Amino acid sequence: KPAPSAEHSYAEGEGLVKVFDNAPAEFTIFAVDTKGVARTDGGDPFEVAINGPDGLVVDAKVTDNNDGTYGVVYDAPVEGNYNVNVTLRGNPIKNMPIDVKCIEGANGEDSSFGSFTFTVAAKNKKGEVKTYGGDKFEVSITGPAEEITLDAIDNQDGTYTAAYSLVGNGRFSTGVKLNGKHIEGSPFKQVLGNPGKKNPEVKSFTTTRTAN
Amino acid sequence: KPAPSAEHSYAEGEGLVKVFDNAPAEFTIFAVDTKGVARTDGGDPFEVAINGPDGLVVDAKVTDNNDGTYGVVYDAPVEGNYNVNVTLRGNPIKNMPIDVKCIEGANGEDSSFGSFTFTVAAKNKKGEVKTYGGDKFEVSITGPAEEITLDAIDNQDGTYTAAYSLVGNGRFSTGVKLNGKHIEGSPFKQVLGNPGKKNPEVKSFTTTRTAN
Repeated sequence: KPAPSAEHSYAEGEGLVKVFDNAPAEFTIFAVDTKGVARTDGGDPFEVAINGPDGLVVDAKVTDNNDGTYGVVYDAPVEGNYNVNVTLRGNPIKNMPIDVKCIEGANGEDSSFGSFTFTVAAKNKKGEVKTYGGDKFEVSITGPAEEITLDAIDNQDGTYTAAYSLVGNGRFSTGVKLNGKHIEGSPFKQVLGNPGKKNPEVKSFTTTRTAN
Repeated sequence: KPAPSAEHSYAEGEGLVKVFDNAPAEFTIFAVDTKGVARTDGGDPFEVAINGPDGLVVDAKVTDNNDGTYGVVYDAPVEGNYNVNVTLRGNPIKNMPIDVKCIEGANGEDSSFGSFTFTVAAKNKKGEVKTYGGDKFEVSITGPAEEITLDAIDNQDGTYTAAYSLVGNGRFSTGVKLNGKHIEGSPFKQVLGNPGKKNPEVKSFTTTRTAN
């Protein structure tokens, strides 16, 4: 007997906040009654009109859960603004319509690692931190690098920086020394991709760079 | 018969260029005869006087090599200027005396890695590098950290950076996700120090950060 109310019904979900062009946008419609109490079951007529960039008309998929909740899923394939309007028998429900921003999404699986850094803090012979550079700083990356770039940098404030890029699959080990001695924790080992996928023709070799 | 000459004799070595306060300064005196020809044997009376900071008088250890060359080794324990003067009979040899700069040297073994970063370029569904951010970027570092700090940073230019500090002998696994999916190569193993000397009391735990 409790009938749905446009004024009280409302929608919530990420699909109404921020959307990406490469993944489905989802949100939920919560049917509420004239009185102001959540609806107990389904069958209420809610429609969803979504208009995207350059007159795109998006077809939202609405699923009646039979709880008084309606799950909405829709694709937004073109970066831009998407006006979403959930109506109940033609009347916009609470906080509708709503403009929803869609941005180019990152396809996670297509990203890879490559660039890395680390900083090193030098201490003097008494155990006090240094306040200037001038030490022989050596960084030597051993591994099956297809491609490798490495810079050993004296920052001139008692700290040193290694900045490097790696392309390849395998086990890498980076020896870091100050005036001929390994720092605590060195060598720092890192696995890039999967060792088993290493090109057979590419063996492990050392690349050494030094400051001062 | 060939006799050594102050005017032609000369010295060369890192101990005359840059000295560290925690490593012996070494150089060689090249006794050259009166005609301009290297001395063939030893026994010439070379004297080394080295004056350091705040009136310090340093004791050089001169070693006759018996081939016209004399190895000099001295300690310069306080940073500052060290005036070195190699003489032969009261006369300074060629290019003497010479002021030499002593700087505080890093004790590599008492130094450490201060921080680490890695950067990932996000790619859209077209396979091109994104030119802005907004993706959910999650970074988790799991292992027996004695100390750890971490941040997952959206650089707002299509790339994302994990920035962290780590103290602890161990194997660490780092999971990096962009919009809920591991990037190629994630999770990946890193090793700092030697996992075998892990204190059994230090439990392996996860630290997670998320941008957007």
